[PDB]
Amino acid sequence: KPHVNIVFIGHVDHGKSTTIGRLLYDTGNIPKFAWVMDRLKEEHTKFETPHRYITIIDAPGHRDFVKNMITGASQADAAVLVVAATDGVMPQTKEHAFLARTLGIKHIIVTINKMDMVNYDQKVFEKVKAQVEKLLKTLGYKDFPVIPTSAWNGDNVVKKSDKMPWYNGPTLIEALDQIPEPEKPIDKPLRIPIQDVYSIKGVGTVPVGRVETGKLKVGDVVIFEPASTIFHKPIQGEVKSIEMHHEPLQEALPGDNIGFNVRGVSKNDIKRGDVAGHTDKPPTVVRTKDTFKAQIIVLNHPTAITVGYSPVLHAHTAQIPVRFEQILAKVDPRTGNIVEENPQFIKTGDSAIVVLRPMKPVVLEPVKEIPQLGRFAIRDMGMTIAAGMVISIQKG
Ligand SMILES: Nc1nc2c(ncn2[C@@H]2O[C@H](COP(=O)(O)OP(=O)(O)O)[C@@H](O)[C@H]2O)c(=O)[nH]1
Repeated sequence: KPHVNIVFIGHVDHGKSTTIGRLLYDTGNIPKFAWVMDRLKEEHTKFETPHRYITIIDAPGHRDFVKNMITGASQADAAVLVVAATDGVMPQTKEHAFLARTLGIKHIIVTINKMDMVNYDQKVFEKVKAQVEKLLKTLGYKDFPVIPTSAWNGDNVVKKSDKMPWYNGPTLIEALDQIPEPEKPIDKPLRIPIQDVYSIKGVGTVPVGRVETGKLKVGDVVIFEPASTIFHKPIQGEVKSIEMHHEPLQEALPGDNIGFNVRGVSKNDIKRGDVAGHTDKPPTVVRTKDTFKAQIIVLNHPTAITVGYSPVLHAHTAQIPVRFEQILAKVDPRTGNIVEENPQFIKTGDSAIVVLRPMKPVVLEPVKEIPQLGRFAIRDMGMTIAAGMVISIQKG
């Protein structure tokens, strides 16, 4: 049985806790329902399905929810978006779906909860379903289940409802049982951030780095960025050999720290913070004429962060000066929800959505595409100011 991590999102009071509660209650996984729900409120929990081991890895409402999601300390394979049939899709529903998209969560399960409060009505479910479909289509999601539920009464969480014969789809627990296995780093495009560059006599130019994603084989042609962008010509060549622990390899996989000899590349053309990829799928370069959106959590700062702040960005093996161009939103670190648009400043403990401009070219990837190159730290004044994740890149 494959292990799978899930997170429950959705607007406050739409029924995330109750749904989790009901799941645990009906599968006999508790560590009257009303009593029990009280006890749970006061105090990771796993449960087992026929085909899956399921961990609820994190949840909106605790101190480090946004931090854990941003740093990748908490990582979900699927998100269950809870939407109340009474309220429908609210702004905070849209925000949370955007967050799931940003994190590269590919599988979404929607529950339309509190069906009992709208008399289990089909017309109501369909109206809300249509709102849910419009939002998730906007974000690129397709073929996700939309499940009418009453977390309080039990309908369609674990047991099939006798109150909604018009619904033919799966229950929540049946939808969780069908969460596809996580995509593997080996199947993402090759990326090798360069740690150091050596010249070995009789051999030539030998970069050293850890394969983060994809697979490097002897004979592959690799291209280096931002070296290629900086020098206005492709810095690339054939991989003649691979070594680890002073022994030959024919291929290198995610996690392998390797030396690789590249034909036709000069030692001076590549350095620390360059990244190797296939010419087919070259590492993305954010130039100084470009910008990028990021979600950050402010870990420490002596005063407050404002537009124009210019610290150092650290990602993979690179470091560059970066400028804060805009702060688009202040984000509650507990919920992941927006509490202010266009705030003037950000302080320790705040999360924010920011537009950053690299002051030197840098390889960055949106976390939704390649997370190993989409997470970064901000450093300044001898400390770690912020942890961040790349949302998107805007070319100039
Ligand atoms: N009638 C009804 N009440 C519900 C349902 N789901 C949650 N509630 C109640 O609505 C309130 C908010 O639910 P909660 O799980 O705390 O929401 P969260 O903030 O999303 O975790 C609580 O009083 C729940 O007991 C439901 O399906 N039907």
